[PDB]
Amino acid sequence: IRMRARYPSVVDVYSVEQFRNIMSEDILTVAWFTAVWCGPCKTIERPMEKIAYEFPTVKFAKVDADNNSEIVSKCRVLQLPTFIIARSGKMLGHVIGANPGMLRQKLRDIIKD
Repeated sequence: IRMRARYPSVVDVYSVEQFRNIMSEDILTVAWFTAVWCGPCKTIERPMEKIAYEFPTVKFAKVDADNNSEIVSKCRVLQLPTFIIARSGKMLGHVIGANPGMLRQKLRDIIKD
């Protein structure tokens, strides 16, 4: 289930357990690793808001790297921003760096097929 009556936008991730529960759900999900004082991360904020609006069947889970360092380590995230795509606990792909167009293309192709 997802929350009803919600503007399509990120869910903020605050714990290792919450992250596991999120990524284990049967919902196509994108974990978005980011940090406040990161230049490339800031550039893609608005593009990401548009992606969340345009893909309302996808959940976008924002993981701040400075506050969730154990999630960063579990997922072997090496640079920011990074996107990891999953559904029902299964790894479906990743996009490295400030590449929202590649993320959009990857989501389109997962949904199509």
